[PDB]
Amino acid sequence: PKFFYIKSELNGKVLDIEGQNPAPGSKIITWDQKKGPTAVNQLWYTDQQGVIRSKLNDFAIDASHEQIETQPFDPNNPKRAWIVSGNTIAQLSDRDIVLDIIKSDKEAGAHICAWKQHGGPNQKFIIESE
Ligand SMILES: CC(=O)N[C@@H]1[C@@H](O)[C@@H](O)[C@@H](CO)O[C@H]1O
Ligand SMILES: CC(=O)N[C@@H]1[C@@H](O)[C@@H](O)[C@@H](CO)O[C@H]1O
Repeated sequence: PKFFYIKSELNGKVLDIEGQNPAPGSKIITWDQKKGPTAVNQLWYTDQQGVIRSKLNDFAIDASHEQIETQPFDPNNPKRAWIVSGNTIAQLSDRDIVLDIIKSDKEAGAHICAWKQHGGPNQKFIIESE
């Protein structure tokens, strides 16, 4: 489909599958934006259900643990269905739960959690076409 970056309003860094790792359970972190073929682990698309998937391996965003990680999409696991909702990345079944850069950590490599929406910039994202 059409690919995009999910770019933090906090620091302009983008969501990134850490180390371009194709394995389940790879952490999704913030990282400086890359362009070209190597950017595949920073590129995302929405499936037929509007659910976000990685260009790398078609994995979903998973929020089953304290930090977010990649997992194969399963439509029966509510914590693997994340959608674009304005400038937030929201849980399909609960739009008030959103992706959140933990403790507003501005450094590269920062981890992301699911948290209730509170309007802080650490929960705000710009969708940028590839
Ligand atoms: C091309 C590539 O692999 N780059 C990744 C980078 O995107 C980021 O995930 C970083 C985290 O330390 O690891 C690097 O290996
Ligand atoms: C208002 C605010 O930014 N609160 C943050 C929250 O968004 C989340 O990142 C959490 C991680 O434990 O840390 C809190 O300090």
